[PDB]
Amino acid sequence: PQETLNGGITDMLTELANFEKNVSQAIHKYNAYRKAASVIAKYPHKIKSGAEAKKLPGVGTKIAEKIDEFLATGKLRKLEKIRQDDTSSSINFLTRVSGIGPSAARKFVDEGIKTLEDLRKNEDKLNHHQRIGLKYFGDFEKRIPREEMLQMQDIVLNEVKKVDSEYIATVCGSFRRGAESSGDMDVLLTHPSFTSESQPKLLHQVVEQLQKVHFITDTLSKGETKFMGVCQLPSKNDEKEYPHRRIDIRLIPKDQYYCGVLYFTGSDIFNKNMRAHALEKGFTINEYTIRPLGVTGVAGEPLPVDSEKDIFDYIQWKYREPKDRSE
DNA sequence: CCGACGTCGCATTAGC
DNA sequence: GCTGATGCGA
DNA sequence: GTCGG
Ligand code: NA
Ligand code: NA
Repeated sequence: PQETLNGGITDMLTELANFEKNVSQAIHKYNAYRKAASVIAKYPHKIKSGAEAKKLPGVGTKIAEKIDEFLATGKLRKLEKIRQDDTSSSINFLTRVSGIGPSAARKFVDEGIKTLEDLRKNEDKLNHHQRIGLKYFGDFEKRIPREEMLQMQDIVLNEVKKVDSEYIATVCGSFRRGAESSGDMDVLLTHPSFTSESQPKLLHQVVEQLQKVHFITDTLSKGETKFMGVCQLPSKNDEKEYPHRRIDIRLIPKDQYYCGVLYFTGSDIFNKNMRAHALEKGFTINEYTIRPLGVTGVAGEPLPVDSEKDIFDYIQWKYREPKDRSE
């Protein structure tokens, strides 16, 4: 299934989704439109009617209506109107700044702050996160080619090992699945000395090292288990600079690591099926552990996990490579 | 018909 | 000050 | 907004 097949419908729903999240502050309506957008995006025929589309899981009466209006007129009256609305369109746009959500965007627009120019005119009213989001607004919306991800991984793995050779790091996300580009870099970190029953600087030391070699350029948030920040590859001599990229690093206990690696490798749809599989085998998987039920439904103790495949073994499924984890 | 819809670490601010 | 709720991103 | 108990 291609773009031109139902792109006008999926773009319509995605737009509606964004206005729900950012303007109406209705997070569940936001997800509902997206779920409709997703299932339609995968549908292998040019939709002829709203009724045809309503058969799909996630498409109800209201979206079937909108599809019927779109097909007949090439537009949606409500979407046209809200696009044209200065207040709403500005609130929606401002949320594209990292750190500016629906609430902060509303306040800015309430007091006349509506554009990037206005934001740059009013730094004093931005928190640390939002200034960074403003500074790298364009960079953060770019894709990351796999070649650059590999170069970034080279640096991360190298420096992590230099701090302590007993560290274990894994770049997860769609990168580990072999996607040809990424939205960011998600790093999962662990150490033999850090377990569930179980220093307060295991993560700090790694962040500090990546900063010393000037890979990590900025910090959005930093605690004892989770770092969120900005990084950049070294300029390849006299050539143009690389865009700044978003990078997350999390420290996970050794006994929860591969459950963490499994979850943050994805995809969402794969994860959902593997948690459905799964319960029907009498197990419950979260991002941290896998646990047995339990005849009356009571969750028992977390089972020991020493690899990804270990989780598969518990639930009667053969191990599937991240390359094959789209669903 | 009416509640669920993912969950949580971190930054920031509320109320006291 | 401290205790907790909220916003945000993922 | 959609699903389902
Ligand atoms: Na449906
Ligand atoms: Na934002």
